[PDB]
Amino acid sequence: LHKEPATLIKAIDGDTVKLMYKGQPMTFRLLLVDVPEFNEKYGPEAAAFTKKMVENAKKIEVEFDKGQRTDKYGRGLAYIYADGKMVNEALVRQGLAKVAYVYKGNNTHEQLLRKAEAQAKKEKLNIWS
Ligand SMILES: Cc1cn([C@H]2C[C@H](OP(=O)(O)O)[C@@H](COP(=O)(O)O)O2)c(=O)[nH]c1=O
Ligand SMILES: [Ca+2]
Repeated sequence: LHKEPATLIKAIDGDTVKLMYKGQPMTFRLLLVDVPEFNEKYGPEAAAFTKKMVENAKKIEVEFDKGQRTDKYGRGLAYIYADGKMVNEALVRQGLAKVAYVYKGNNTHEQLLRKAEAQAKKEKLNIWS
């Protein structure tokens, strides 16, 4: 896998962000995760977490997997990195997301996230509380 540059356009919610990629605007959906809806418990906090992570970053990178790069809604599907830290993984580690939507061909970082989820659960963090 390889990291490509992008710049924040706008935070959206816990697992979507508007990014400029190769000069075009696009909504990215975070691979391998599911966060509560804004109206559901921990939904606001998930959004606030992702927002801070991406807004504070000096450098946002996008990392496509080996399979589908766009979903049925036209959203990009990627691992997003904020100053070299993976947002997908961070949310899961904080118990602000669950591992989810694991499809074959787009699951390189599955075991990594599951490990983070194992440790979030062990600590009864956020959704595991
Ligand atoms: C994460 C992810 C979601 N999706 C689709 C599945 C869901 O379809 P349905 O809307 O038909 O349920 C939807 C969930 O996204 P949200 O969790 O952002 O709503 O996004 C993909 O197709 N690929 C993926 O890698
Ligand atoms: Ca969601």
